[PDB]
Amino acid sequence: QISVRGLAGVENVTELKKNFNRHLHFTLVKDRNVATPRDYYFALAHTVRDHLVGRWIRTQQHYYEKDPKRIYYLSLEFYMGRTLQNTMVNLALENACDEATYQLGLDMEELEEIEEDAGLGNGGLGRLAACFLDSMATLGLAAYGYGIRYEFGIFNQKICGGWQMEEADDWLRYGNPWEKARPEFTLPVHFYGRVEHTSQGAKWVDTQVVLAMPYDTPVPGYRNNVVNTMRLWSAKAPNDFNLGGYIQAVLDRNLAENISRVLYPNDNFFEGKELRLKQEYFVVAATLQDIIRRFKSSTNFDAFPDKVAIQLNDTHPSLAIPELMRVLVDLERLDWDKAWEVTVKTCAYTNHTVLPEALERWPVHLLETLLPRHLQIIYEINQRFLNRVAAAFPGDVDRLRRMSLVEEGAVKRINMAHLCIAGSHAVNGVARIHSEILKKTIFKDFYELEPHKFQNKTNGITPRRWLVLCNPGLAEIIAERIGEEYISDLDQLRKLLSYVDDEAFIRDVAKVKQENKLKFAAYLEREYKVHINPNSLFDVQVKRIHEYKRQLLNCLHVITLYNRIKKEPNKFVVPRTVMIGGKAAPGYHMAKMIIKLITAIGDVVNHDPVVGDRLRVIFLENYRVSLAEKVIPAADLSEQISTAGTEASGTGNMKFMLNGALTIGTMDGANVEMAEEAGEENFFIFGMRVEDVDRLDQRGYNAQEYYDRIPELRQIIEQLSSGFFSPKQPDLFKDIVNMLMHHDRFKVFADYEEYVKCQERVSALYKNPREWTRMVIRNIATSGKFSSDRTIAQYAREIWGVEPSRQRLPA
Amino acid sequence: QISVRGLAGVENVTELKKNFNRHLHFTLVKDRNVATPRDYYFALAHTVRDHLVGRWIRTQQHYYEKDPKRIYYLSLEFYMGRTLQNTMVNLALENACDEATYQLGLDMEELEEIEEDAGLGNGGLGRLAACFLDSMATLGLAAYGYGIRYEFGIFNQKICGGWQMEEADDWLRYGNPWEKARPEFTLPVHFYGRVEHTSQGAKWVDTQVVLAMPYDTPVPGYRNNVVNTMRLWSAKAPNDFNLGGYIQAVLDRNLAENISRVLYPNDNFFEGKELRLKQEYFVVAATLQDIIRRFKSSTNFDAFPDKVAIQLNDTHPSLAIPELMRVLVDLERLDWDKAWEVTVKTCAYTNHTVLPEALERWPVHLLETLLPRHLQIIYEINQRFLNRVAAAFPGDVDRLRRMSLVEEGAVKRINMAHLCIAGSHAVNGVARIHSEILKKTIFKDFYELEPHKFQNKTNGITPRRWLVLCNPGLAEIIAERIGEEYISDLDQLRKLLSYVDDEAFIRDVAKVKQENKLKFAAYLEREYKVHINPNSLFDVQVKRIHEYKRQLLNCLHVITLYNRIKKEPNKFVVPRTVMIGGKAAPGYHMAKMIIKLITAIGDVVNHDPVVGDRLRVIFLENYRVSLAEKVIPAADLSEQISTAGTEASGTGNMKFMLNGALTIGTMDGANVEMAEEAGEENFFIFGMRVEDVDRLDQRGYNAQEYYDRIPELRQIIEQLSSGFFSPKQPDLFKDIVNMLMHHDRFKVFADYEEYVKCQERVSALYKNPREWTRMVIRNIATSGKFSSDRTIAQYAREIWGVEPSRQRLPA
Ligand SMILES: Cc1ccc(/C=N/NC(=S)N[C@@H]2O[C@H](CO)[C@@H](O)[C@H](O)[C@H]2O)cc1
Ligand SMILES: Cc1ccc(/C=N/NC(=S)N[C@@H]2O[C@H](CO)[C@@H](O)[C@H](O)[C@H]2O)cc1
Ligand SMILES: Cc1ccc(/C=N/NC(=S)N[C@@H]2O[C@H](CO)[C@@H](O)[C@H](O)[C@H]2O)cc1
Ligand SMILES: Cc1ccc(/C=N/NC(=S)N[C@@H]2O[C@H](CO)[C@@H](O)[C@H](O)[C@H]2O)cc1
Repeated sequence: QISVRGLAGVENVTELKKNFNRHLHFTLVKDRNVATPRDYYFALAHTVRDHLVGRWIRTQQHYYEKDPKRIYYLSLEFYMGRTLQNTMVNLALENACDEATYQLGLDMEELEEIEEDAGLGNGGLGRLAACFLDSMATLGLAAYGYGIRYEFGIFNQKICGGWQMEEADDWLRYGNPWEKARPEFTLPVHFYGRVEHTSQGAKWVDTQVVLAMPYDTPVPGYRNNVVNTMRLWSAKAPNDFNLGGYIQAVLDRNLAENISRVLYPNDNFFEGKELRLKQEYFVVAATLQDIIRRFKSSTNFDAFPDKVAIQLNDTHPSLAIPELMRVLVDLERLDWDKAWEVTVKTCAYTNHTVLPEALERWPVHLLETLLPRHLQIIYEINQRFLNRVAAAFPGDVDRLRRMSLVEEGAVKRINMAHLCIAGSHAVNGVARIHSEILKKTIFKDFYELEPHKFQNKTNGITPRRWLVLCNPGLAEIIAERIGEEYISDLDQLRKLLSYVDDEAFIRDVAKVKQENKLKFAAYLEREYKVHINPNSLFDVQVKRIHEYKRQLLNCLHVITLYNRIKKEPNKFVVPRTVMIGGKAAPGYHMAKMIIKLITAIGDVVNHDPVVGDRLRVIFLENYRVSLAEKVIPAADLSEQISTAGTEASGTGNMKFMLNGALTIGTMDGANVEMAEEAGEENFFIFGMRVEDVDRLDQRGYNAQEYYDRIPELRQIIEQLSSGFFSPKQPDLFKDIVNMLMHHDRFKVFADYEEYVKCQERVSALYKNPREWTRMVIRNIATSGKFSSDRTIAQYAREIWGVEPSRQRLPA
Repeated sequence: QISVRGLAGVENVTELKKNFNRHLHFTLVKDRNVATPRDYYFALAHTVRDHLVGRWIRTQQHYYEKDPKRIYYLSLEFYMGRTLQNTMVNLALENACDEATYQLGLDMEELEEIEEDAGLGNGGLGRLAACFLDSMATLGLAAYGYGIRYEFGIFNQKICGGWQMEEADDWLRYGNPWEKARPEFTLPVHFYGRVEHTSQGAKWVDTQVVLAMPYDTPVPGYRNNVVNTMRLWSAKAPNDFNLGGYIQAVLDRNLAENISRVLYPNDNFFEGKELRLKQEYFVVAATLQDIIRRFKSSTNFDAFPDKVAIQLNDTHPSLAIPELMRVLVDLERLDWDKAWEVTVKTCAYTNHTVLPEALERWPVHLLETLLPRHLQIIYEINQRFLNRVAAAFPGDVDRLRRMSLVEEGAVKRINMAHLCIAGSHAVNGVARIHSEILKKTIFKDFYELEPHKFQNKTNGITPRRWLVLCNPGLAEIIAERIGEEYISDLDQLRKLLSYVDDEAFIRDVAKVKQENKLKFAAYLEREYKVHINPNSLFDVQVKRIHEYKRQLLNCLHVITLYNRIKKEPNKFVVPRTVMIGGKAAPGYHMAKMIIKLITAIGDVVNHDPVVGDRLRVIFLENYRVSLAEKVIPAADLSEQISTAGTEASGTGNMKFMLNGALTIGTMDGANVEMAEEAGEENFFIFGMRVEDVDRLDQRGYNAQEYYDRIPELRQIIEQLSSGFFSPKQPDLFKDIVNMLMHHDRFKVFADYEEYVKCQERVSALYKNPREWTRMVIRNIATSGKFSSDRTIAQYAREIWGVEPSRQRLPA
């Protein structure tokens, strides 16, 4: 149908159809009379995956022959979403499969909806890993993602009576067509035990052994025939494990296999839970053995850093540092200083937050029991590091206690971030302002000691998933004017600037959005039975529920608009559909209250006859990658409204910019760079800058001051307190009111006036469709910087020491 | 190479080779440079299984079109063993695959050794189910095996320091190429809850739900293009299950899934363990819903028994009876009497033992908690049944308490065997003598009430696995003389009687055995590092370790031969290799001692220089179906020496007879029929008959009497007591001696003299190879009756009311 989706040649269509029927018969053991829709999806998935195998085998063979430096991306999260369409896109098979399935009498889009998301991540950090893998494959890097194959990914969110309910994401139930178990590469991982010191150095003995079994998933590059590997470890009990008593022993195998059972969803508050530590060590131990095995299959560890880069995705795999030391020192018998040199040059650390409650600080007593040798190595790293600090800053005793990897206190803890900085040759934040905040505040001491380690690598998103796949209409009208090269060279979108006054292009951009909004309005009626006005402004905030992300500020605005309507019902207002979506971490009480507030607001607003269809508030249930692919192209306004200094980068922001939504946001995270690229005139910037927040903290934030001086804010609070939004439970929202009035870390009230005013300027612009669209064009045209291809090229050159290559491997 | 293994046509070999390379590439994601031996096995398994699919789909389609009466074989055990060779045999693909793999540079036999046994059974009852499935497919019956897909089958046995060690049989670790998950047929199974009585009858409410997910495994008939289904249920938690607390809730899903985790290996002693009851109900509930679903997809349950037979393989699925009643009464609203009529006519029960400690007698309090509605139905069945007994035998109050399904006592129990008899139109034992023992003793009261219910169906073994597959040499020399028809018509083996004096045939039979013995002697050196004389008599006893099976009696004989040698070292004795193998139930202390005794005897005997290679005692580790396929063809003497009245049938006995071993045995179980078929002159029968045992029990068995009157027996006991076989632990075997002397239920000493004497007659015959072989020929020629095809044809005609058919389905 559309050009960017590839050729539907006669020979290819015929072959796809025959292979589809082959798989239906031989793989699914079905014929057309008994086939379920799920069978059809699997026949298609198997048909498509067949095209990956030659490329996958030869990509890996290529790396063995050429022996390039290998990139190991260690993450506990890979938020992959669905794989079928992505694979077709990157293989140029989409139109062909569409045709082939059409001739077979099937709707491919309906088949695509059957695939479960690989929801092996929580939010931004997990999706970043996924975008990165895609960019690394597209840029021809010898890169491997390493993580855990969770049996249960992020929970499915259900909303019952306005409340979030979690249910197990049993994503593997029907089997995953995209993975290949690799049992011959099964590796033992050790836990507990004790350290014996001999003449021949330390020995870690009496350990419990869990097996790590790898599963390989293909990561296809964009039309370059490169297929990289994502290797996820699953926990398996050894067969002599725990071996009435016989039965129990077999049942207790579950204990060892619990390690890979479930993704921790608490992206808000670090919990020192032992199972989480086991998961962190599990992925690190298995991965490092696999890395070293591959390194040897080419004595001399001097060349290790020339052949290996390990990227630590936050501190979650920080145990890579003492684990590498452990292997190098205890098993390979390198001296400490040489092992350390190798380690530092091998590892790099990416920080993804400044919220102190999110920092990993593992209780010493836990490491003592679980990983006794690692604790010893950590103490040793700390001593030698603190000797360096003492020498560089003689007499600065407070610097010593601030920089220590060991924090003294009630429970002694290890600061994993301090471990990562000490053990890495590079440390980067994920947006310019965030990287600066690291240098100036939380890692200031470390920056003063080793300024050369600190870098910025502004986040990006893959334009394959986040444009071509989810927004083919927009990709097509762009390709019509500038060709297809921009898909793997997003900077080329700048060429669209000379179309800002092009009437046809303005008409096309606005029509694509309208079509996207219509399709999403339909999706909402079909799957959720809710009726929205597609001519309204689509005002969307989708992201995990956090106080810092200030879904609450959006709530206050919603209520203001509602109250203004109720005050002057016969005044014209630009109609809005306000959509808020996102999961709350199950133990985050405030976030669950916020969700309930949102639904409670919807309950009042969506049923007020006076409101009509001028204002609708919808909570988007079960926000996840596949839902983002639908809602983002349909959005007009992107809410990026975190308190300045709190969102390290954001990536949702970039997805919206790429897909033709205007952004209302604070100068926070990557918003700053987005506004700089587009020009501030084409952005709706409001609120305190970082400096204003700091000034406020010095004086002391008094929420009452705002409540006393803003009558519209007072009314809202009074309505919240008195039970206007919870008639049967008048005090339901007292926690929220209390927090807002007395202990708001994120200064919701401080930005309220400016936000509302800025929101009026949004409504004003939307009244003028032509000028709205010209501003949109100016955003899309400048979103090039935010391609993860750019981010990855920067990592490759500035951190990993490898050159990207856009060259095809032979097909 | 050999004719019975099929044609190796040019077109087939070429196609097998190309499909093998296709699977290696596309399915295993490998090329020849990186392929492991396990990859080669899987490529072959996938290549072969491709040939099953058309036949499987059309067999099932056929049943839907023709709508024949369906046979449901309910078992908690299906001891399938390996599937690859069996499939090739039944599809006539063996020579072709052998050729194809040979040209690819692979040894197919080496590939076959990689396949794990499906060890979903303990011993005879589980193997019976497997042979039966094979015969039902071969006889063109619309038959389904239903059971549980255990994650862990029978434990792998390791022998450490002469002691049995169990390890988990993780048979699914690499994936099972022979199964197809059928998630669309997932069914809920209910546990716990309570019964509400309404106006509209009883209601079972507030239950916990476990999901039952079916996996289908093909059961190919012998060259008739029929492929039946074995459907095994796996336990899955529902997604709202149990839904810090979030993490635990996800982890607790294991509790529900524990149901299908592991096969209970306690074939010796009924344990009223709740998990076992859950497994029994699980397979019954899921199966019955599946049966009823299939019945409806053709209101009128009158025709249910015309369309459905359910065979209960022992009492383990006895809950089928009250479950059928429950569905019919509570869910379909049939009146009791009509539901009962339907139930009785639908169900038949096969008893597999008379050992009272093996009978299922479930504590009432367990049924109360787990299955409250079923208990109520059982009480109701009992009342109406006992009303029938009272009416037929007025005043016989003791009959009433003996026949009750409820046993009063300390804990009230339900006698599941009594439930099965009451709820079934037919009850059968598994050998003529066993069926008679049921009528005369343990079910006498029931036989007097309903004599028409009691039948015999003498056990059988499939000649496909147990001749063609494991003994191709013997199958071939037989086919050379009489053609190939006997493979699915084993009675034709009688034709071999006219070859008893045929010199060429005598030479061939003896040569096949010699080749088999050589191959097995090699197998023992290669995989276990033990060196045996292939010219010795192969004296084998392989079967689960039980006191009743009297491995101990064999032990006494072994020691007698050893002592006689030591007494007169320079006298000629026919050399023997004595092989004993079998697993002990992990909690069966005596059985574990017996294994230790056997190894301890081996330790002494195998290292006595005076003995030489005249006597060797070897414990065959990890006896299982795939090992039986090796050892049985190599055996000369089959030890079938259970105390008369204790082995219901035996089937190992039939395997040995078919494969050219002579049998030393008691008149017990099917031995009686084997001796009758072959003629007693061609059998080594010894020991007490059933009547002699009964006489002994009346007087009282005094083991001392034998110890006092048999000096050779005294010496053995003294040696056992004094530490001759355990020098470092002199009292190690005091339990055995004590049991033998004071509490031997199985009268080991009573048969000792006759056994030893009979064993001399065996040695005498073996001295004359020509006459040994002529007797062997006379056994093989009369083993026809013991084909499970005969057994199944009897079930079909006399119990299920269906005609077998040897006709091909179109290919
Ligand atoms: C891209 C690509 C290409 C080929 C393959 C081949 N895959 N080949 C096998 S046999 N895949 C297996 O299939 C099962 C699916 O039910 C999984 O449960 C199992 O984990 C997986 O290893 C996998 C991925
Ligand atoms: C269990 C657990 C513990 C901690 C976490 C942390 N999760 N941390 C995230 S999702 N960090 C996010 O990373 C993105 C990518 O750089 C940024 O754009 C975004 O600003 C930042 O908040 C998640 C789960
Ligand atoms: C005889 C026959 C013919 C075709 C098939 C087709 N089978 N097709 C699939 S996708 N089989 C799956 O394969 C996985 C193996 O790794 C299993 O883990 C899984 O349980 C099984 O359902 C199965 C049996
Ligand atoms: C957990 C558990 C509980 C009970 C059992 C019972 N297992 N019961 C067996 S294996 N019964 C056997 O059945 C064969 C087939 O008819 C007969 O030839 C044989 O004589 C008989 O002993 C097995 C496991």
